[PDB]
Amino acid sequence: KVVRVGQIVPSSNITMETEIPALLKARELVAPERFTFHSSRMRMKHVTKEELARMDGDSDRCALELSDARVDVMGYACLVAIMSMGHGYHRVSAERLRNVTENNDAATPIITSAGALIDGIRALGAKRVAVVTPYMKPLTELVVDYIRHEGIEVGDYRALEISDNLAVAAHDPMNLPGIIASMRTDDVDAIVISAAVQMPSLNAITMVEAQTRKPVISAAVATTWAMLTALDLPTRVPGGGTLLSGAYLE
Amino acid sequence: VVRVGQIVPSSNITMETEIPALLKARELVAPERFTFHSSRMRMKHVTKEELARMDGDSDRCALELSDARVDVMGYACLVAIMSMGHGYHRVSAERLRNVTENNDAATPIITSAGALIDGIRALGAKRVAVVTPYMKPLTELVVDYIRHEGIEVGDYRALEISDNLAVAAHDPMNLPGIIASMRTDDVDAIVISAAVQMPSLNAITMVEAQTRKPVISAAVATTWAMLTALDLPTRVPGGGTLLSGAY
Amino acid sequence: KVVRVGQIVPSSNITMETEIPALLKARELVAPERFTFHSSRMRMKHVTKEELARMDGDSDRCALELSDARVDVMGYACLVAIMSMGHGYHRVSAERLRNVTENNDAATPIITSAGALIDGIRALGAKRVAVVTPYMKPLTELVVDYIRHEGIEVGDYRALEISDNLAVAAHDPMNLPGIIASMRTDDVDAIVISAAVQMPSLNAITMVEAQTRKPVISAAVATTWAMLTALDLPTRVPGGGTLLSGAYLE
Amino acid sequence: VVRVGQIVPSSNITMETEIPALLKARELVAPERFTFHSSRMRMKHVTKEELARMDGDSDRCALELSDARVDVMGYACLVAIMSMGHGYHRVSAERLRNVTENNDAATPIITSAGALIDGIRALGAKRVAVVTPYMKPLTELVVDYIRHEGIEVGDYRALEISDNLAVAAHDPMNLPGIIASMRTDDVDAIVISAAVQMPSLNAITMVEAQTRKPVISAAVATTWAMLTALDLPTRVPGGGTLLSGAY
Repeated sequence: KVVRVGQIVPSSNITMETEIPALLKARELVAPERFTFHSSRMRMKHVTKEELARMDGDSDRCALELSDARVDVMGYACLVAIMSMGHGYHRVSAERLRNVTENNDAATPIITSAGALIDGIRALGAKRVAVVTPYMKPLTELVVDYIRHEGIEVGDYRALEISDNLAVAAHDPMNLPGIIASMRTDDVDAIVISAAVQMPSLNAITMVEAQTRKPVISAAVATTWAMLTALDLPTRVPGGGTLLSGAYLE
Repeated sequence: VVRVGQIVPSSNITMETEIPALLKARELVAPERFTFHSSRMRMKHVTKEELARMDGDSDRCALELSDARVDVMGYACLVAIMSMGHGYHRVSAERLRNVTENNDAATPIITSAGALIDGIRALGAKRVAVVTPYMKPLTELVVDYIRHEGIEVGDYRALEISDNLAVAAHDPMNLPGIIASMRTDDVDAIVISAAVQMPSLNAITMVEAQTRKPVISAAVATTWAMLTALDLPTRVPGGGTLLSGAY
Repeated sequence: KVVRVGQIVPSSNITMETEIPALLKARELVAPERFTFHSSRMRMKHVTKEELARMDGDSDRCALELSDARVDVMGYACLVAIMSMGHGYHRVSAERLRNVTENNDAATPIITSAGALIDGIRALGAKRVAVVTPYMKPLTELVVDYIRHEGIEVGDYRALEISDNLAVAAHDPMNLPGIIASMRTDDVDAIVISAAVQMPSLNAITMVEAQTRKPVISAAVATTWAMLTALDLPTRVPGGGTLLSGAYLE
Repeated sequence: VVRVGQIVPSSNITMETEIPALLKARELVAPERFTFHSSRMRMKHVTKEELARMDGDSDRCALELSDARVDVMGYACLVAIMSMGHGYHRVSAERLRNVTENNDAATPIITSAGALIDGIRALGAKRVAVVTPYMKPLTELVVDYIRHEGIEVGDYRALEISDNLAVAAHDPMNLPGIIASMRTDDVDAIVISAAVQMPSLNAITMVEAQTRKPVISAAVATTWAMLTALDLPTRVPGGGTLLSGAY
């Protein structure tokens, strides 16, 4: 049984195409489904409001491109691009993209990273969250405010202020445990190790869970959780942290 | 980690299937690991006009993929290249490379058309039998292109499936039977699939056993050519003669 | 880089040869080392004191068999067989087996499941532990007393009382979360989901960690941790629970 | 889940390497998953006497593995079986099966000796070239055994390595060169390794490409024969002609 996964990714993004396949490859050790990966790109090189807004404009084209392949699920990878567009935009985006696929004769469940993160946090039953991002400070503020608007408290948060998206990919994930250690996490229900999909975090997730004893999620992890759930499949993925423990089928 | 870029028709699913499968197999025999990154050019129906329009979008795709500083790029659609005119695989690869260089990330560009020709030559094969999924006029162009490159063509078959997604649904286990119904004794190598879109991977060894001749597909040729472009050994289990390790 | 793993297993044991390769297969997704697996068998069909004592007598033969292959590490799989022989026997067994390999011209690091479990608990810094076993009650008592003797408190423990070793293999690991739920685990530092190496538990480990928010280990997990550490290799294994999070190189 | 039992000489490491590798490759093309379980019979030096003593321990191994209710058993050592006398692969398999039945767990028993002969026959090969790692007198016995089974032997080579663990250290990439120095034109198939202990897996496709003849090893034969004993399809990528899917 083969599942075709479609990914709408920023052109300069390399991490979504690394971590989502890594996770699902691990899942193949544990469950019979096999996965193939199919991408469409929307141009962005620098994570600024202007580039984000322009990139999102290519959204429809990308969904047309991937529904031409009759992909079984489609994930819009960039969390901040969705949240940058204003409150509740993750719903707008998902519904519009679904319509685009439906009118291309291949209705597909649509996941956005932004929506997946919110849904994953709710599935965990987490009420308060700590958040690490790689974004410039204003963008990070928007994200935190978006999460708060969705009824999820935000405690400590950190912004690495790296706008060059290729430089974001170059950030050492082994720095992340020390960053999280220097944040308050005792008053938090879950830790968002990366709100961004470009910043690698997968290889630090289990370490951080061990160190903090809190559930750790990332935009990438939440997205795969949401894709799996949208396909009515078990969500147990080795190395994917608490959300992918197998205990959560929300 | 090696970053592989894939420029694919929107309806193409088999390049993103067989190339990862091959490279995953390679990870078992060699230390390199691969990640895969795609950009799409829209096309549902494989006609002369649509192929030309889609190729016009090639450049955007190379731009998008070089934003991610990919280590190689493979252009999936064989017939698109061969449809544009004689020798076009060279012109395309050059123009696409220039795009990546102007985007501050010059990268080697492989077309499945060029890869098949180079693969055939690497095999030392002078004469070839070919299976395609294309409509008859288009496979006439493909055969003529191959012949223009100094490679003789014996028996060839066209499945005449213009619906590109439908091409990927063709059962690879049909391919040995198709080949068995063709003359292959006057041939040095068998092109089991001239199209990356038509799956053939699981049929390659069977056909090699049945015919006792080296068998290649556009998909294994592309894999071979991308590996060679990165100066990497080309031993891949289950990839047939071209990926023997021998070359 | 290939690592030859040797396993001394009860003849009727199937789970050690399932979970240790499963774990190390997952590790191959994350680290460059590749593993091959080589077993020697010591006969046992029923987990009784008499069968355990007889089985342990074949110990030297098994170590000779595996050192003929110049295995890079050697694990004695059966936890209860070691503990059944009296306090401190895990040290005796490891040193004797090492000597056997050394005199067979292939000195090998030796791990026992029993010793690995104790070392893994200490590596976690866990002081008090809850324990599930499949053994008959007297044998379970010995194990708990062995752990206590090693300076590790035992709170709640459960014994499934299944002595047919093939029946132990047939125990549904999805029963384990409910068993652990009906034990007190708030006053415990870590949960031993299986003290036995025959009872499957790997596929329930991450679920139980999510449900309890405590580190979960098994004899199988502790053994692979100990084998990896003995080979000076990182201990990050996807799906292997807290001990294999990558945070513990004791 | 399919439970595979392996009866191996203590110093044998390659059966537990190539059989898992092959079956892992199969998991990519077929739904079955495999676990591996071994029992050992002591032996360091491959001599007539030691082979006989080690074979005397076969029964214990079958007993130990049937305690775990394994779905098949493969006896690794080809020369041990062929050394005991003509037709011994049948006697051994039968005696070992009876052991498992008396242990309330009757299981199909494959010997690498029987598997190679059955594999050669399944290929339709009448005449064969053979490479062995054994000392000359022992490979004389092996060749004579094969000839007694109705399979002609052309060119054969003996590497004369009596240290069994050392056999596994022989570079498989030496094998194409060894074969290239042998006559293979008067042969229907090539036994690239008559010993499971001598690795050959990574050389199979290369030799098939170089010689244009089906290539089998005792290790792929054993894998083929165990799969057939469980009525499972025998398509395994990278396993050469016998594991083509064709048979």
